[PDB]
Amino acid sequence: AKVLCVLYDDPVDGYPKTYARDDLPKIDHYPGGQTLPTPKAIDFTPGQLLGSVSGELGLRKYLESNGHTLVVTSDKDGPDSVFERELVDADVVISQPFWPAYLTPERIAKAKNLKLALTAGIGSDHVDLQSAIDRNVTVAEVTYCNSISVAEHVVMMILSLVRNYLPSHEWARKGGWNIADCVSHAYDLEAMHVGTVAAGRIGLAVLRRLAPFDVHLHYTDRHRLPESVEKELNLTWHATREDMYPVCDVVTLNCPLHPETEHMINDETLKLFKRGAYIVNTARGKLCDRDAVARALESGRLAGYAGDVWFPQPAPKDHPWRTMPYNGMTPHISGTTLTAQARYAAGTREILECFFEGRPIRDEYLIVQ
Amino acid sequence: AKVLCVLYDDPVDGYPKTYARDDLPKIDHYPGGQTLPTPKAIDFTPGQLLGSVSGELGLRKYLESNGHTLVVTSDKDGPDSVFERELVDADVVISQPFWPAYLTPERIAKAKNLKLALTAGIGSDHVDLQSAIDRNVTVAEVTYCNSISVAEHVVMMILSLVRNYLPSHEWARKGGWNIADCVSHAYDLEAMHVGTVAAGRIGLAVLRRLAPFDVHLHYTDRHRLPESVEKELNLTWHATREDMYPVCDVVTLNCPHMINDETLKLFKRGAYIVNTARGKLCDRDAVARALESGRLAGYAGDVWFPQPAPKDHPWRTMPYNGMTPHISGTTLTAQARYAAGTREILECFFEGRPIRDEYLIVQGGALA
Repeated sequence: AKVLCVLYDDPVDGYPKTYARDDLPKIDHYPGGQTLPTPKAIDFTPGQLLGSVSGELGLRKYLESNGHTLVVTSDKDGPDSVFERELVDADVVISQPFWPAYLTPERIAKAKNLKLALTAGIGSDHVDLQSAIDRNVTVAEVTYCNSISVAEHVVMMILSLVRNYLPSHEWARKGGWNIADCVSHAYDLEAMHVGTVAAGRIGLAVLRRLAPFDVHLHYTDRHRLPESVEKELNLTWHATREDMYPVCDVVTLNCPLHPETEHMINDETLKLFKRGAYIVNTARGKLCDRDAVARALESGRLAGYAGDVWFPQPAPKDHPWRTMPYNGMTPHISGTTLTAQARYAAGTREILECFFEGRPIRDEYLIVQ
Repeated sequence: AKVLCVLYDDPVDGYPKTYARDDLPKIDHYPGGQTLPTPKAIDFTPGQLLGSVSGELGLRKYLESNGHTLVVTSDKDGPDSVFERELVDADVVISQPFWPAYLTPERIAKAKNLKLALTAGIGSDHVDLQSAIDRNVTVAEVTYCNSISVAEHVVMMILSLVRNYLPSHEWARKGGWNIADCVSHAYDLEAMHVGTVAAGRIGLAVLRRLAPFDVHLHYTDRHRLPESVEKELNLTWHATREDMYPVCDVVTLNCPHMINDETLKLFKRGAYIVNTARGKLCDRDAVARALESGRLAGYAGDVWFPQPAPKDHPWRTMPYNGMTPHISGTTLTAQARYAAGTREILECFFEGRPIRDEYLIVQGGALA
């Protein structure tokens, strides 16, 4: 078969010859018992750059030795791209949410031989599921491969906002000292009120990491956690988002993007937030009105905003969240640490091993079958 | 009395008109039950900038309404400084480790009225204890005031270093995207081995904050933590440092040459070090080497040598550093507490009533 695999670009300086460390830490399962990927074998060293065009998810040797073809490109946008030209006869498509090859209806019409749409990572937002269903296209993901990655990045961003880390580090890096400058916007996190919207994999991992900071933990979700978890972490349940926000020193978001949660943080709803509240969002850019948030950081309504999701994405060069005051932004990278890649590359081979073997794909991996 | 209070400069845009937030969280006690400072009153609103010259630790009205004089200065280096010149007849000296007024033996000997040498913050690193003992000067610190602050700053640094946050952020700020240039040096913290050298107020606060990141926690110290603590945090004790460094992905140094080219040989290839303890603790050039060569994957801290660090201090710009100026213990939050404890010690001292034992370093003519 033909496998089309859309990956992001290599580093500008070129593809890493060497890495910072020899291996990654061994992990057996994810919180909640789901074991890590279990491919029969892997042809990479964990810790290699696997999600860029030259890392190829460690897939080529295994694909080819077994008589399949692998075409790897980063050129995925619109009608004339390599992605689009190669799709028409592709049996498998693989891409990452960090560089998504969209499987629009129009595109799935054309993928005459498409059998598998694989997310190397989590979700299927780039894939029209109903179209996949009508064409008998199996849609899979590497469930949980990066939920912990994203919660670490969230807690890191909360701390960094609270303690005014990024400007503080600019002062060192630029030759200054300027203690009062570093700290006239700097607080401890301790005993702050932190709320989370949704406590799925990500949210729950975030509250768990927050707990020993002796913050006061709040949350809201479609459905509540087992009361025993609520007890072991001292959660305050809030029935609505808009009930939670007023009492939170820090709000972290884990919503999916739907017309309802689109621009749900705006100049209006921002009146619900405590003055000098911090927001962290690694869910979806659009959950927060772009210009409203910059506004808010300009007038002191919010004291910091951070996240790695943006609208549009890739974010334009002049995107105002890049340079707004008191921001701790990163490009959309949090679930593509080299650690997460190693997991999702193994997951990707694992799905492919099963798929190619007429063996059934893990239930947790399937989105559509 | 004359009280001589040395403090850091105001921000370059001036003393703040308004602040980010309207108040600070309530904290009940410190880990282990030590209470928060207990002055009769404060004259500041917690959250104000107190540790710069215009903040005056919020001590003016109080000192002066009691018939005392308060001289507040940032000028503390040399004999022609406002500090040394006002020192000769000061009854009380206050400074912060963030802008410390050294009480060297020659200074203490010139300090003819010196009764109380007060740290607004922790320790007495800048005070010659022998001379204070010989000269019957009491030395007090506001114990615990910023241990939690430093701990946060540590775990913040550890995450940032491990996840390559700072450069990733520099890419966003600068109009870039460059996913692979962000993550080609980024990892998750989860399941790495993290070691702390010493598990006192900071070390243990750190360990507790790392626990739910599912790291493997190591520590060494003069003594073991209680077994109940070791067990709740699945700590692995190490009897020597030498024994702990080899197994650790991240080493955080928390004190209560000697990390050099030789001792770095014990560190795992790609280890991270975070040092909020003392500048000189990690050899400037060993560290810079180790990062240039990749023997270490990161270094961060808030303490430097020399300190203040000279504009060209290589730790500022070396690869994979996550440095800040010396600030971890002087968040607005930490300041409220130590201004408070500074006032408390003062009230007690002035009325001839005894200072908390826990605040005391030197009293009478001995270590207390």
